[PDB]
Amino acid sequence: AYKVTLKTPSGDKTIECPADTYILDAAEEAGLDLPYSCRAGACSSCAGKVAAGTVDQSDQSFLDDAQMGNGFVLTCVAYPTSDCTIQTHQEEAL
Ligand code: FES
Repeated sequence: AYKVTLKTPSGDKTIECPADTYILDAAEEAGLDLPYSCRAGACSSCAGKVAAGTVDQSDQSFLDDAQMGNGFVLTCVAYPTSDCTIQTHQEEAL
């Protein structure tokens, strides 16, 4: 699994997330209550920003190329591919 450090507005929490599990799902199951709505990669509710490490969000559709190049991620459809750090609650920053 990968260590995913969620940098939330109320501090950091590092969870383990298997390669085959979406970050939001692992976070929810670890007891975090992160924003979401569609869970299909088609909105901005679950947006985060990758500060370090890599994800695979090939499933996503809402973010544009520039947003992804600036590290935004739709956590509901993102798998980790390394140990990573994701700032949560980033929809207003998009
Ligand atoms: S909850 Fe809509 S894209 Fe993730």
